[PDB]
Amino acid sequence: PPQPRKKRPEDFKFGKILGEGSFSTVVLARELATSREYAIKILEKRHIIKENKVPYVTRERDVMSRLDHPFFVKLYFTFQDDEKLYFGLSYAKNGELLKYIRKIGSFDETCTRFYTAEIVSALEYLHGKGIIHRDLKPENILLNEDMHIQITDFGTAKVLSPSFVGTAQYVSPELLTEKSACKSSDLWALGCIIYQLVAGLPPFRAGNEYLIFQKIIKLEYDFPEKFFPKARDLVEKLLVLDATKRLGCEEMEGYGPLKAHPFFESVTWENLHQQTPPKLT
Ligand SMILES: CSc1nn(C(N)=O)c(N)c1C(N)=O
Repeated sequence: PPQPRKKRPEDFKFGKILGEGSFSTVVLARELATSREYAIKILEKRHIIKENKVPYVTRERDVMSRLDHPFFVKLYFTFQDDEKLYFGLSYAKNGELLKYIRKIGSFDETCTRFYTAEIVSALEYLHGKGIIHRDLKPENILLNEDMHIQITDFGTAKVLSPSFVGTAQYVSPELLTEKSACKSSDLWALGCIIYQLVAGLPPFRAGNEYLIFQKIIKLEYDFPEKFFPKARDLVEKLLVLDATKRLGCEEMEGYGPLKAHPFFESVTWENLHQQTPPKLT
């Protein structure tokens, strides 16, 4: 069937900048005819070419096209002028999850269990499609108007068929040891995020990047006594140095055992995005 007439920059009232990346700038714009708000990611063609990012941008547009799930940023359209590329993304009014971590300090058991499960569910879908986020962090986990998660940042993402290092704090050991990236690299990033939800801070913390990596490879981190145990036991089954021994991966017979964990005992996995999120303290 045909498509709706190609959108141009002139069809938008561009507002505040929402975020600034190395290669792009996300701006809040209002579609004039429909009065809808999108998060337009604006990338400069010369700059992408100069910095050899054409596969990065191509991959990003392609992955975002095959994603169709309530926990993921939707790509509504793409257009371009002489200089720039425009990507029409779904707009999350409540911003980063990190914002809410910094705000309330640390999450309670009900809240940690809710957003953790949402993240687990999102990762089950993504991986089900054979895609690795490769940079999953509280900075990439956005919060929409209705307080449900919306994962973004797919430039870094890898689509498997049968190279890159993410944010230091969430980097998996195999990336530092064998330069390797797998579905399980996202399951390490998840364990990190859960520890951040319960403790207020990520598990591997040090002066510079080099020191962080040393802790990661040495598995050097510790749980505060206050940490919920079932939450500790789950983090323990994810921050495993052997990648094939992480809860949620193919070698550990998939996502079933992960969802089956005692920390998700009271979770209705079935309709999470329809569920009313727990008030953040
Ligand atoms: C972190 S700013 C941002 N990035 N983004 C991407 N990359 O899709 C969005 N949809 C937003 C937003 N505020 O809605």
